[PDB]
Amino acid sequence: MKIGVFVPIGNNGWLISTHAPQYMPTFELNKAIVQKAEHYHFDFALSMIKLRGFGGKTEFWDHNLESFTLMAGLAAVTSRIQIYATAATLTLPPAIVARMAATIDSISGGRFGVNLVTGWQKPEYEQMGIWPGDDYFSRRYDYLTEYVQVLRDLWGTGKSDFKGDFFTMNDCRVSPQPSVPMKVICAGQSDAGMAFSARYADFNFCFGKGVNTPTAFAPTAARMKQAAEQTGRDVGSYVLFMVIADETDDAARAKWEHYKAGADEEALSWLTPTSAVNINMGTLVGSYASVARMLDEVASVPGAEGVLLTFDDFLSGIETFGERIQPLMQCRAH
Ligand SMILES: Cc1cc2nc3c(=O)[nH]c(=O)nc-3n(C[C@H](O)[C@H](O)[C@H](O)COP(=O)(O)O)c2cc1C
Ligand SMILES: O=c1[nH]ccc(=S)[nH]1
Repeated sequence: MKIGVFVPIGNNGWLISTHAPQYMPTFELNKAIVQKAEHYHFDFALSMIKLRGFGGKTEFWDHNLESFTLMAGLAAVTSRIQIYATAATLTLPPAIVARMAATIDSISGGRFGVNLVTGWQKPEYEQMGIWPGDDYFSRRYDYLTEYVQVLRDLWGTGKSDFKGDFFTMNDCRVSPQPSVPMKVICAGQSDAGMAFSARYADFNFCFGKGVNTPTAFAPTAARMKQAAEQTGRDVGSYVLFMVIADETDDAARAKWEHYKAGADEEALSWLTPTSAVNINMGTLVGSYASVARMLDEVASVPGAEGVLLTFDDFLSGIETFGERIQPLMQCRAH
């Protein structure tokens, strides 16, 4: 099974809590995180893009770096880990994404890929006057279909004459083309989203589910595998979990409870047994060996090819993962 790190490009990472570690996302922190992940043979690092926050006491995701320039800087200080940036497709023309991807292909020596998202959060786009309207919910995947067709032409041949409802290319040129076949990843959960991924993505990100119910997402991965049969392409699922690990199960549970006890309800109001403290994320809470075991269970779910991990504390969570959890995982014996 592959393991990636979801890098905190947003302040406080994925915990919405006065008792959680408090930190701004800086280049240097993301650098320390990704270089530590790489030291422990993490397979990839991904940042999201988040153009508007949720406020409250912790000003949750009010402070966010931009994904392509962050990952270009991280590519320059790494040498093995795969690097993925997220394009919010409403905000960047496809030929710019195509040339940015070529550029980070160059920085990284072929280690770069792109996570394509339609955008769902209307205010992220409305705030800058670029929301298409409420037709967009229904048409997101049509737009994204034309978008990726333009990227495919440009990465494949260096040119595109594509013409659709949303784009008009007139002998559009992008060169250099990527040194390696450019990976596209998607995080579709809907039927349309999974059918998008089945056609154009290398893999699909889905949400892990429950607290300490590691195989609860299985039906989502089942649907994604069914979507992939429709195109004959091999598009596995990567599953997002938060790991809250410690020396014993009791100690990890005490941390989790402590985090939930500091919940920042004001920030939580703007947004809207799993907790909203981490956006109801799939959470694995346990001793190092309990977490290793639960992650081994994820690896056995049909369709599951990797996990994307957040931590309560990235610097020491990556360290304990690599020192205490990973060496116990069957799916990492390679
Ligand atoms: C791992 C992961 C990363 C995501 N990153 C982003 C992001 O950077 N920006 C964003 O607007 N949405 C992001 N999303 C939300 C999805 O792109 C998506 O809209 C949502 O999962 C619902 O699926 P649908 O688009 O099929 O309705 C992410 C989802 C997952 C699972
Ligand atoms: O659930 C989520 N995790 C990270 C980013 C976004 S937008 N949503």
